[PDB]
Amino acid sequence: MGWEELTVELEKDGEGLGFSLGDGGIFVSSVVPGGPAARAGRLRVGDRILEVNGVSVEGLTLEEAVKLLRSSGTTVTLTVLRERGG
Amino acid sequence: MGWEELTVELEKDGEGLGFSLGDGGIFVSSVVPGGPAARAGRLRVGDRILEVNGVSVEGLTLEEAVKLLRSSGTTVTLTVLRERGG
Repeated sequence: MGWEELTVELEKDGEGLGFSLGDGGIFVSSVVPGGPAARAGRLRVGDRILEVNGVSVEGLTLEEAVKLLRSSGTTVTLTVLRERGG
Repeated sequence: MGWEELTVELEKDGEGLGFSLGDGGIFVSSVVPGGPAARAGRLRVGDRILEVNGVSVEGLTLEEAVKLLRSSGTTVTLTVLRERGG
C-alpha cells in the first residue's frame, strides 16, 4: 500500500463545502524515557501511526490498534507520520 | 511546515516496546453526493485532514477542527493524507 499527501481546494456552494468531519485515528501518546521507542531515531510523542508491521490502522479503534500491536511479536516496524517544522 | 513519513523498527526489552497509543485526529466522515467535495479530484471518505488553509490540525479536538474550518472563509484548501492501494 501507500500514503498519498494531497491538496484539495473547495469553494462553498449554497450548502457549504459539502463534507463532514469525524474524530479518530491512532497516535503515540507517551514514550517511556530510556526505552526502545525513545532511542534516537525512533518515536516521538504525537507521531501518527499509519501501519504496524505493514498492516494499516486506517478505520481501527484504539482497542483494535492496541491489540494489533500486542499481537505483532518481539520486533515491530511502525510506519508513522510526523509533523516537522511546526 | 511539513509532513514526514518514516519507519521505526522497535525490539521489546523487559518492559516491552516502551510507548503507548492514544485515539484522536480528524478525518472526512461523509461527503455530500454532488457537492463541492465530491467533484472529481477532491475529497474521499476516510481522508485524514492534516491542514486547513495551512493551519495544522495536529493536537486539535474535533470541535477545534470544525470551528477552524467554519472560520476559514469561502474558499478552503485542505491538506490531506489518503491511503492508496489497500
